[PDB]
Amino acid sequence: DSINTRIAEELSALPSGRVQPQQVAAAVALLDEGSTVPFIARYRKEVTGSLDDTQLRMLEERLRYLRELEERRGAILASIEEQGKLTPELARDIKLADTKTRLEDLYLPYKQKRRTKGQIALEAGLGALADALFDDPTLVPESEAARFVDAEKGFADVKAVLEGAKYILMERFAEDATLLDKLRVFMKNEATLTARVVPGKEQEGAKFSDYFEHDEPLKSAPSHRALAIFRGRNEGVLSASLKVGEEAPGTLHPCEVMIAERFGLSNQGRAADKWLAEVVRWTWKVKLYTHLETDLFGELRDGAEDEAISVFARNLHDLLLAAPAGPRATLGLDPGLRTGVKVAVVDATGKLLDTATVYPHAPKNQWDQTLAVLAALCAKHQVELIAIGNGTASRETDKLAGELIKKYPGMKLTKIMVSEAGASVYSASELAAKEFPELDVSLRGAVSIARRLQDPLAELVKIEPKSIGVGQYQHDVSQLKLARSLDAVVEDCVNAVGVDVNTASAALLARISGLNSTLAQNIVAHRDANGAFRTRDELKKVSRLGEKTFEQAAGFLRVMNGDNPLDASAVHPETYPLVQRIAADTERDIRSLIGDSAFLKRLDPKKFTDETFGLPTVTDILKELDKPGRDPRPEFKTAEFQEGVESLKDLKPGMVLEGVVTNVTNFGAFVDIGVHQDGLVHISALSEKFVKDPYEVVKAGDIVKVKVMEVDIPRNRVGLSMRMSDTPG
Repeated sequence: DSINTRIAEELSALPSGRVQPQQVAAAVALLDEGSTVPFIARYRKEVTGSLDDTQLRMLEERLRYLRELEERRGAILASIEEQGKLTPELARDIKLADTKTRLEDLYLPYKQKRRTKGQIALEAGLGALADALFDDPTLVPESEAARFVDAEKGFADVKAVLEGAKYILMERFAEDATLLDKLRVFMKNEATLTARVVPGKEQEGAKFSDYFEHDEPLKSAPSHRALAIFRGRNEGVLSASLKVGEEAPGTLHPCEVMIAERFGLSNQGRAADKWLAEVVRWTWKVKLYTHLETDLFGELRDGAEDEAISVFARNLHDLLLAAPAGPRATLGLDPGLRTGVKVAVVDATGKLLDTATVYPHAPKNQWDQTLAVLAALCAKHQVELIAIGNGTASRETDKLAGELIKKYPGMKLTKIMVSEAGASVYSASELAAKEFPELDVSLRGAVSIARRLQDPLAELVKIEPKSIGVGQYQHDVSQLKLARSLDAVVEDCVNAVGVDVNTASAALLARISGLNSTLAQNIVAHRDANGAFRTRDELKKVSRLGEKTFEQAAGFLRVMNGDNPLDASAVHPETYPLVQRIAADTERDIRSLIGDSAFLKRLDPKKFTDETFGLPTVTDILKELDKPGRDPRPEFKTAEFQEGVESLKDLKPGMVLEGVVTNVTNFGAFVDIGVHQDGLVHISALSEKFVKDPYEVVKAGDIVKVKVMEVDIPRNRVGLSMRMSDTPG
């Protein structure tokens, strides 16, 4: 209610644009109402106002976090009330608490506390001294302390009394909300991070030679550097700490001042003044400091991880939508050395046909023999492709894969490279072990290396997302965080490609919106029992399949040579009628379908608007019959396809070929694609991060990957970009 608000401003910080609290209201109303993100970003944009996935996904997360913040907010309210202290003012502070940190600060005085020496001092009645001195600095400490001495209570000497009464104040000051908020905000805009080496561990972990010594402004630190430092620190090598100016010999700490002001404690020269100054210092050096550090470090870590996990998100996303090369015969080669390189021949349907393990490289060295064995296998099964893992020793295996294809030209093979990401975790998996109880673990990996070349999406959904190692220190990162995120991309990708309920493995189905590890297997059940589905309509006869479920997955499932032709289109059964009430301009002939710009073109919206659908519900419909169930994935190109591009005519908006920069100007950079015409590349779309001047980034002679953004055959021009983000649209 005020949650839509906090979410609005978060969403409004993304390239997307500005989001209205009202939009988020609707979207949240849909979620709690059991809908799935992919569903809303697709069949409800109206009820939201064209909010996209990237937006919804973040809303979904901030949504979850804030609600936790609310649940915990109540437990506090309950707790403090039950104690007899829920003041109206405190109550108001609690409501307004923005973060979970301010929320926990406010609870401090009331949180269940251990037997701190301050409580002992209290019970010994040293609470009066604590207030007398603090309340009136002209009193004389040591003198007034004499009055509270008591050997039996744990305060035998005057010096004890004073020390005890010190912790009473230390504890009060170190739990003040307003203060903790001030010192924190200060320590984060002024303090500077510092890293050091432990006397001894110097040689031991020289891995952090770039941080064994370092000092930089905390307010702005890079994810990597930050993660590195904690990495070494946690590893037991480095020592981190924050600092503000220099603590010298003997100067007033900036924060020790704020602490005093907060309680109007000035040091004129009164009796208590010196003693009160002592308790202010101890409050900072014994309490407040380690607290702030912990709060702050854990904030930086929490931030560094976000980033890293954001990069991992992109990496996986790109891999999942790699171009599917199959259905052809493939020979997966998971490179290896000492343990040989595994071999696995799959068929044009995914069916494993043969396996083998050869030792061509070191230590053994059976290069020629290996070549003989592969040849035999490539012929025996009319192999067409050769997927090669990008892991260890792939360098020489690609050299070996070469010797091969150029010794049996009659075979017409083509070698390709693929990520081994997950190959292992998968091999050790139970799903894999259930399909190939016979194959050894090392060989189950090569089956994946092969099946993915054919279709990356299908094969990758069979691995625990968070395990498809795409990033570097991906393991070092928070797993729940990383998990719930990588799961997000996967869900986003498969629903963005559709699924043929008639051949999809139970794994792929579980990732369709509105489906679980259950209804999945269940779909297979029918398929296995009743043959084949002819229309989404028949998905209703599935065992547990329900109305909310159907409505939620029907749009992403897809019957191919079904009866209702509109079941191969992203078109939800929800609009079947809206599509039929197009009897007007009765092109019902095979349905206007695939009727391209031929009539179908535009056909001015406003066509249909009953109270429910009406626009980006229908003017996406029009973009569908035009080319039903189109594959958002890139068309497949070989490894040397470019060698086939010579003219300006051999290009279509989309390609990502390699080029060389021949000129760098202050308004972009001209590139040669080997088409006898240079391509301009605007400074803007030259990179992903903003560019001050082309001269710093790219330079003549440089080689780079670019995406042909537009082709004008008449003018003989070429539009290009060094960023794969934007599209030639």
